[PDB]
Amino acid sequence: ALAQVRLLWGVCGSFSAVAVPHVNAWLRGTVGVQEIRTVMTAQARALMGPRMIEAVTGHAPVTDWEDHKGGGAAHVALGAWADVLVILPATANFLAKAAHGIADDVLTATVLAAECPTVIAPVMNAAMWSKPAVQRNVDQLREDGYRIVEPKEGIPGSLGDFQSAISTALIQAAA
Amino acid sequence: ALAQVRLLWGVCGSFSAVAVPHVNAWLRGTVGVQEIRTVMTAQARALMGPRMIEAVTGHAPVTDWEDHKGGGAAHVALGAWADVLVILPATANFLAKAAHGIADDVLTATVLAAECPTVIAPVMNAAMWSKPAVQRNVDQLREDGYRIVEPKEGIPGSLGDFQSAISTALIQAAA
Amino acid sequence: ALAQVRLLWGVCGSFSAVAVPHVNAWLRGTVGVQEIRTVMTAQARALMGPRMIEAVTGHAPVTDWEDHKGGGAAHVALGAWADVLVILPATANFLAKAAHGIADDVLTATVLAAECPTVIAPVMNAAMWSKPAVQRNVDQLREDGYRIVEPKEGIPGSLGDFQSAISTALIQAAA
Amino acid sequence: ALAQVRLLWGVCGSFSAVAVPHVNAWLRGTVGVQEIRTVMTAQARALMGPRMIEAVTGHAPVTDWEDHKGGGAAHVALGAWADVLVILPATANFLAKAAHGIADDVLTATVLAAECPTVIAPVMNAAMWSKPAVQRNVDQLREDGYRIVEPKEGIPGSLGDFQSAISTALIQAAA
Amino acid sequence: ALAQVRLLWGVCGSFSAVAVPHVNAWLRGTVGVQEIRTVMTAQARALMGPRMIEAVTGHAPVTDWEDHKGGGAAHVALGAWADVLVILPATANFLAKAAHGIADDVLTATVLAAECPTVIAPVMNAAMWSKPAVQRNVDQLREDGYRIVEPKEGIPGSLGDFQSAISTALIQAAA
Amino acid sequence: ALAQVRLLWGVCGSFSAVAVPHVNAWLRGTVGVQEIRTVMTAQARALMGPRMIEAVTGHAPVTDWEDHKGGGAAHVALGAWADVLVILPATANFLAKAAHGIADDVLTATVLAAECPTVIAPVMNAAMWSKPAVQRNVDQLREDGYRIVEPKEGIPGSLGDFQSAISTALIQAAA
Amino acid sequence: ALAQVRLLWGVCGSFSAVAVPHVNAWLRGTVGVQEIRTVMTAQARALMGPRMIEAVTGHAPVTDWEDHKGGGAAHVALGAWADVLVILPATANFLAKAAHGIADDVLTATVLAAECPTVIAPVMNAAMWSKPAVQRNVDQLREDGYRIVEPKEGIPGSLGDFQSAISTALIQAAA
Amino acid sequence: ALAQVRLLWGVCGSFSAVAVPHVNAWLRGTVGVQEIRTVMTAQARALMGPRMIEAVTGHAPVTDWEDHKGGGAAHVALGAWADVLVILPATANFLAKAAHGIADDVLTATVLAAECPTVIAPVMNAAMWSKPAVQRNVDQLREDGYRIVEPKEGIPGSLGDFQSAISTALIQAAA
Amino acid sequence: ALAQVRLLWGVCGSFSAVAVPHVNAWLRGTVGVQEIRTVMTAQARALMGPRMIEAVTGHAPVTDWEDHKGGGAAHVALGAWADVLVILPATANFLAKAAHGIADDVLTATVLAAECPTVIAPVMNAAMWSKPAVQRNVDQLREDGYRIVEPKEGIPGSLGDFQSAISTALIQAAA
Ligand SMILES: Cc1cc2nc3c(=O)[nH]c(=O)nc-3n(C[C@H](O)[C@H](O)[C@H](O)COP(=O)(O)O)c2cc1C
Ligand SMILES: Cc1cc2nc3c(=O)[nH]c(=O)nc-3n(C[C@H](O)[C@H](O)[C@H](O)COP(=O)(O)O)c2cc1C
Ligand SMILES: Cc1cc2nc3c(=O)[nH]c(=O)nc-3n(C[C@H](O)[C@H](O)[C@H](O)COP(=O)(O)O)c2cc1C
Ligand SMILES: Cc1cc2nc3c(=O)[nH]c(=O)nc-3n(C[C@H](O)[C@H](O)[C@H](O)COP(=O)(O)O)c2cc1C
Ligand SMILES: Cc1cc2nc3c(=O)[nH]c(=O)nc-3n(C[C@H](O)[C@H](O)[C@H](O)COP(=O)(O)O)c2cc1C
Ligand SMILES: Cc1cc2nc3c(=O)[nH]c(=O)nc-3n(C[C@H](O)[C@H](O)[C@H](O)COP(=O)(O)O)c2cc1C
Ligand SMILES: Cc1cc2nc3c(=O)[nH]c(=O)nc-3n(C[C@H](O)[C@H](O)[C@H](O)COP(=O)(O)O)c2cc1C
Ligand SMILES: Cc1cc2nc3c(=O)[nH]c(=O)nc-3n(C[C@H](O)[C@H](O)[C@H](O)COP(=O)(O)O)c2cc1C
Ligand SMILES: Cc1cc2nc3c(=O)[nH]c(=O)nc-3n(C[C@H](O)[C@H](O)[C@H](O)COP(=O)(O)O)c2cc1C
Repeated sequence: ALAQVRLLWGVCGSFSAVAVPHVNAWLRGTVGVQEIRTVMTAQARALMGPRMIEAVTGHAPVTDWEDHKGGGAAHVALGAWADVLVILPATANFLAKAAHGIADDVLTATVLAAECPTVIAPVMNAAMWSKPAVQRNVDQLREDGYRIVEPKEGIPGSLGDFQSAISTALIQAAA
Repeated sequence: ALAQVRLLWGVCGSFSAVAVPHVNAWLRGTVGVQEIRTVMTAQARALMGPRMIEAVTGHAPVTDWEDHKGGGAAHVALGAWADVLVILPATANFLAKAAHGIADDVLTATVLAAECPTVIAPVMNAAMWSKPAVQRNVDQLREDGYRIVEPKEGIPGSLGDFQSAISTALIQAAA
Repeated sequence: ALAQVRLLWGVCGSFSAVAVPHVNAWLRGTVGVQEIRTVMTAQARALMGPRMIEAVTGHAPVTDWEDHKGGGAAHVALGAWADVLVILPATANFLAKAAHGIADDVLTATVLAAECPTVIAPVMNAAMWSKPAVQRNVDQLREDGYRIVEPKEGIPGSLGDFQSAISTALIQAAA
Repeated sequence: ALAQVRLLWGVCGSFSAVAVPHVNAWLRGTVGVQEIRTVMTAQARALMGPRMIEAVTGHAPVTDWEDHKGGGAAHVALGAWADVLVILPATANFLAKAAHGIADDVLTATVLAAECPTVIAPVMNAAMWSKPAVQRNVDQLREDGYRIVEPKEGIPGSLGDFQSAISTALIQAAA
Repeated sequence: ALAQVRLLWGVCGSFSAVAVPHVNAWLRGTVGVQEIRTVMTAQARALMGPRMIEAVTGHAPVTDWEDHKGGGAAHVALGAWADVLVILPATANFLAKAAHGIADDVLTATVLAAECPTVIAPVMNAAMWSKPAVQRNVDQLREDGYRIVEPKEGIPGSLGDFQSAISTALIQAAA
Repeated sequence: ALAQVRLLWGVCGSFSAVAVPHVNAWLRGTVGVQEIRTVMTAQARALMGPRMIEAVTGHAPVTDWEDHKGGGAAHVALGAWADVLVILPATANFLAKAAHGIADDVLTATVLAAECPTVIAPVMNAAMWSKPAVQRNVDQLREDGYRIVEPKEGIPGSLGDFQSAISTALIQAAA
Repeated sequence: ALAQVRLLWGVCGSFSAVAVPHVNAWLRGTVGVQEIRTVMTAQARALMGPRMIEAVTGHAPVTDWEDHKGGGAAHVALGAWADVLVILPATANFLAKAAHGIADDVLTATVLAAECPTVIAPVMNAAMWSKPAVQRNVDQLREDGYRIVEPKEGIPGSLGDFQSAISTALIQAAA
Repeated sequence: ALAQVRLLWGVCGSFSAVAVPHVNAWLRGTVGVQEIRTVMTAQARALMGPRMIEAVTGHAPVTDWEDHKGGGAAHVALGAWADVLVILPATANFLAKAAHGIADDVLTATVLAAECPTVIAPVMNAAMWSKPAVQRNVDQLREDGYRIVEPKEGIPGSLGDFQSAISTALIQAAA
Repeated sequence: ALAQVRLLWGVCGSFSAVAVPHVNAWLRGTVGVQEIRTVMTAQARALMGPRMIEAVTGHAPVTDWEDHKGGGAAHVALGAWADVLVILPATANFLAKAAHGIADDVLTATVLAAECPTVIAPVMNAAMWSKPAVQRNVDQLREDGYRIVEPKEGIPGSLGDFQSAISTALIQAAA
């Protein structure tokens, strides 16, 4: 039943954005998700280049407001469309904006507009992860109902074990 | 005495920015305000275009620091000039920045520098308004002394009943 | 049957272009028109900004020839699509071009290509409206079959009583 | 009493635009006009360069709408300000636009907004002056109340005897 | 004697502009014209591209005033040079400008300066050709001495029978 | 039955690119082909301009990878879409790239990805056509299964008799 | 041992950024620091100009991510390099971002990556310093272990007594 | 001794360029190579973005000639430095250029300048791999001494079994 | 008779382009050639700068197609004008393009259009000269009738003994 679940996938400016192809193959070839739309922060776009993400996912990523066509607006259209929202990788920056309701780009505004199970997979090095401000944001996001997948230590952070959390959200959404 | 009250009017990137000419007619033709200066966020400017706002309000809206002339700085000059400060429409983004003392553009820096009665009229859809982070920001601004005019649901949010709140601030300033 | 009438709406560089969202809500929420496509002159676009018009009307306004996609050309495609053509607001400039068959932008070329009931609602101040050249253009357009909605003088012109003229055209087209 | 007459001076893209400094000295040093504001067409600006006109006349010529600051608009502000309007040199192009109420730049829109004695001094070669279309425009402008100063043939047209026509208009305005 | 006739050829932004090479081959290889200079409107240049026209006709087409080198000006130089003037294809826009003596680009200014037999071959669809304003312009041009070659209906207009009209003008010029 | 054949049409930077509208009129108005998509080399686009080709073929020509939308990449998507591939006119440059499996722009990459009847119609002058390297490429392309329409000598080459070759390919595809 | 302490120096967009050369002279000529690297916010760079700071500090200030060379990333590299981190002057804006773990430019990302004694010297006028949001941010940073040097009000704030706090930080780092 | 082998790594504009981070981790963390420098084609750079490649490999990739500093030139310096040269992924385009000695960018010029064991790993879809010209290029490169790792068919080609070929080349170079 | 031989001289992006002034003086002051026109590749222009070649040879080099004026095209005009064609210095890249009939810039297209004795003087280092692909291109060009002047090893290649080969070509052309 996962084939009709609409997965919205946000990508932030982290080293781990290089994992996007591998994660996309897992989502499509192992989990069986069919409808995936991506939103890139401006920093993610500058590091990875948005054109290859488009070719490998089948949709141009949304980065600028101008990418939404017609009535309404990118964050409302994407927020209403999403059955599951995954932010992977998330930056420490994203955690702060999401925890405090900041909405100064397409991704963080879409967070305010989405009403669906949401998984956030932050990545950063150990010094950043240990800062009290970062941990306050992690705690705040959990109290607001977001599923946080803590990073691992791949020596330089790396993605945590997100597969189970994402599958849980997809199954909850399918139900 | 309402003709000498100096009204600073901030405009954020909301659907409801199209209401600015209408609100301006109400401010001038019904309330009797004469001296009105506007500050637009970059997003408001990108959606609405500043040249028509200039034509109907009599002053070019300030968006970049470059729009302030001479000594000081835009936020200090506008902040000291204001007898009443109105943010209409305010974005969810604005609420987050004002609640936490962020000052990363002219408008939010002017908020820190202004010392006058302030009315904030946020606009956003129902999904965004219901987010815990947004409501924390609303509550925090009320605790800090800001007057919040809650949005309506105009089917896609719409401006609340701001006329009474703004009139009260203009009259309190006249005294 | 008014929901199937295809309304083409031209917008010129007048002060009254700020009224476009209000007129759009009236057309949709009261008259019941569903398919509305807009053409903005370069001057209208420079004053009002097309991105907010796009967001509230559901279609990007056409200004440059490049905005039409595929075969043909913007004026032929838009002219053939239209069941009713409304120019609101119209400039004095527009009256001169339409009256003499000038076609030096998309809007005035579409006028030549459209074969449907057309309502023109010019706006300008009293000095401009009284010019002999302007009145010759008004007279000539009426002789050519165009419905002219004369402006009011709301102190600086304002839109006349167009609702009856537009309703008539939508109803005549529905038949 | 001619020193308080406000002279609005339009300049078109003619060979005879080189006479603007000489005419400016005559207007100020011989006729005694004190308040002179210039409007240049885009073509006039491209041939003559706008910065020197500013340095020798004391005011930046208006060419783009952006040159008007504050409320309203260039054509209304200049049109209401003018006590006498002089177009010198005028192009054949200008005659056509003025004769038909075309208002597609600041100059020709200001013509529609001005309500004062107006002198037009066209310049062009003999082949152009003799065209039936040009003479229809000359006749139409005279019937509309404009004073036309016909060119001479200085071998390639040259300015006619405009001094008497301008002086008459300034005197009519003073009364 | 047709080899010494100087043919000035204006090209407007019509679907039929693709015929310029074919007409050029006919003029050179069948009629025997040797000296052919082209003027393109800005819209014609935007559609057809002047570099290919230059390569097949032997002269760079003139579009901007800057394309004329040395003393004088493009419209005077080209107008005095022409023994025959052909506008092919002509737009509805051109008919309006030529009929009313508008001279707001090189081509329409050259029309005012040329004193030679002139052939105009307009192209437009049936709806545009049927407009009263267009037919007024056609009638006015015929009264002023211009030869109009009415279009065909090639299904989207197509060029009329210009071969006879142009040959006649070229032979008339040779005499 | 030829109306559903998907024709992919490459255009190279040759003098004979001016023939594209004529060939298109024959393909659409006589043969009945309905879906025609073009790929222009950078040189073809710079000489001919893509805007008119778009207007008469119904699709914007593709030159840059970004001109193609969505997943798969331009050469794979266009190569798979094509039922017939026609290169007309082809440059000597193209023959060389096609003969050697060079794929350094969209067109030559699309050649590698296309699996359909293909007609190549080179045009060049006699000196270029006689070069040994050029004739090696022609021979090599014939051995690889491509249908070559050799140019004629039309004073400077001209297109050969391509209609029969193209008709044959369109019929093979429908079969 | 103070000559080997690696001092990372962040500069925000405050009036007091003009004091950077004087503070640099004290750090080098009186305290004895040798290796000083600066990070400027975009607003600081726009105010002070990074070329003179480079000339007097010996290193180009880092503002954009592109300034870091090789592996890793500016914030990790600068954050790991720093033995002491000084923000002087800090804006109210900086206080908000640092207090909430926002990392939306190089400077604030480096704060999260740094693991060293940090001194923050905010500057702002009296109205801004008295805002509740600003004072919450000051308190939060103190609880997080940051040393805050409160501003003075030299009539428009001015730097507080940072010499004691910075010398303390530099000396502890040498130990 | 594999840690001192200098590996030069060329990257072409293929879908499989997203595997560059994964392949880099294997080269560093499993094979133990320490000095790896990359050269990207313009198309590879446009797809993947060189900034993330720089951050994860420790060296900015070379794409433009300007990236070489000092005497000589990029292709000579990189070609002499290389102990093993790996092109992964290689495009069909690369195969053609390398097979025919074309050197029209940094990568293909470096191939001519390198004198070391070279492994080429082409990727392309099944239609492209089966083209006769492509297979001629594969055969020619093998005859010239290049190691070709044929692609796989991962349904859109995928990298072949390069691990064995690269390990062999690195080990032979260490010996 | 060598003073009337028209020498066309192509310059590629090699280190040895610094020899162009020396070769030009030898050609003019010692051999006596009077009519010399140069063609530079984009790479030659980017390395050497085109302005000084113009100053020292008396002609601006042709690099872009836009440099040819009037009918035809740069490669046809230059190819027909040439009595002798010299490529000095030639790159390895040039050898490949000439050997395979590639014509993707003005120079390599002029090679296809030229019908005259041609001397090619390649320069490259020893590693590049020894590549099988390069020697295949040398061999193919000799079989096609081109005179190849092999480089020397100036320790980094240097021009071979071209004087005899060029003199032979110029003298044969005079006959
Ligand atoms: C190459 C590179 C890798 C980065 N990786 C991370 C990361 O893994 N986690 C993180 O919090 N920030 C990382 N950053 C810093 C962020 O990109 C920076 O905070 C940025 O402002 C975040 O923008 P965004 O959250 O809007 O995408 C990295 C920066 C660079 C240049
Ligand atoms: C057409 C359009 C309409 C929008 N309307 C709203 C809105 O009504 N309320 C809101 O919170 N955000 C709205 N947004 C999203 C904001 O523009 C976005 O959060 C932006 O970052 C806010 O910028 P600002 O607060 O600096 O003006 C809209 C966006 C677009 C493109
Ligand atoms: C702020 C502003 C408001 C204007 N309002 C009007 C108007 O109401 N009526 C009018 O005829 N011209 C008005 N103009 C002048 C026109 O914009 C000008 O004539 C322009 O050339 C018309 O362009 P268009 O008809 O192609 O839109 C206004 C100009 C400005 C700058
Ligand atoms: C150097 C030069 C001199 C010109 N002189 C005249 C002139 O004297 N009279 C005229 O009608 N046009 C003249 N023209 C042509 C006009 O500039 C042209 O018609 C233009 O479109 C008029 O623009 P404007 O009326 O908006 O200023 C001249 C053009 C050039 C390049
Ligand atoms: C592809 C295309 C074809 C057009 N064909 C015609 C035409 O055949 N006749 C016409 O009157 N207008 C046609 N138009 C509209 C004109 O180009 C438009 O009126 C333009 O402003 C005329 O410019 P010009 O008269 O200065 O060339 C066409 C537009 C496009 C985009
Ligand atoms: C006006 C013009 C016409 C040309 N005609 C031809 C031609 O007919 N045949 C040819 O092989 N090259 C011709 N060329 C040269 C090509 O444009 C040149 O070789 C170019 O590099 C080919 O680019 P493309 O194959 O990617 O389209 C012409 C060049 C110009 C400027
Ligand atoms: C000339 C000038 C001086 C300023 N001085 C201060 C200041 O002293 N303190 C402050 O909090 N903001 C000051 N501001 C406002 C900040 O520049 C503004 O908040 C900005 O967005 C901060 O950017 P940053 O924190 O990234 O450096 C000043 C602005 C200007 C134009
Ligand atoms: C998204 C995308 C993926 C591509 N993947 C391949 C590929 O895997 N193999 C291939 O031969 N060409 C592929 N191409 C086409 C090449 O990019 C094209 O041939 C290009 O000119 C090669 O450039 P290069 O060899 O200089 O890197 C792809 C193109 C795009 C836009
Ligand atoms: C400074 C410099 C010197 C070069 N010298 C040579 C050379 O002597 N021989 C060669 O084959 N390539 C040389 N190259 C590489 C060529 O410039 C490269 O192959 C280029 O793509 C050739 O372009 P062209 O043949 O169109 O001129 C050099 C490159 C640079 C940056």
